[PDB]
Amino acid sequence: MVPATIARFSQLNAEDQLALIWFAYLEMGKTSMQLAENALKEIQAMGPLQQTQAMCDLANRADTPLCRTYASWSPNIKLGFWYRLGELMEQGFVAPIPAGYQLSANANAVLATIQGLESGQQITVLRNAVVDMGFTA
Ligand SMILES: CC1=C(/C=C/C(C)=C/C=C/C(C)=C/C=C/C=C(C)/C=C/C=C(C)/C=C/C2=C(C)C(=O)CCC2(C)C)C(C)(C)CCC1=O
Repeated sequence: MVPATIARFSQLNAEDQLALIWFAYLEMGKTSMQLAENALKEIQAMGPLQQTQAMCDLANRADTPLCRTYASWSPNIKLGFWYRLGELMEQGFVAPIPAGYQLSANANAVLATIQGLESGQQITVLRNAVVDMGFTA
């Protein structure tokens, strides 16, 4: 199911992908950054609208300096980066998702599948979910 889940995730639109990994992040709680630390500080320094745009840019695979930087990182550093962004959003340092937002049926189906996998399999899916975000020419 891991390759199938990765494949389906890759078909979701950017909004669904980004929403899914947010809710995946929140679920983990119920259970070092190498050269990415600076990028996190850059995002913390942006205003709320620009922070949201930055994260949307990554999921949309837009051509921006942050997206090019992101693309150069290892898979585990990309994961750690998103984890830290999640923490920062929870803490109020980075703009939160829209209030009252509901995960689409399509995204929910994928999230439900992920939650049924073994923990290692879940991380494999999430690692592959974020590895091709940002920009490659
Ligand atoms: C604007 C806007 C939105 C906004 C959406 C937004 C802003 C969404 C933001 C979503 C974010 C910030 C999601 C973060 C997810 C992080 C995960 C799952 C991390 C996993 C890490 C792992 C497994 C780490 C593992 C590891 C650790 C810890 C190590 O330390 C090393 C080991 C290892 C590698 C195994 C919406 C899309 C909702 C609506 C539309 C709309 O307009």
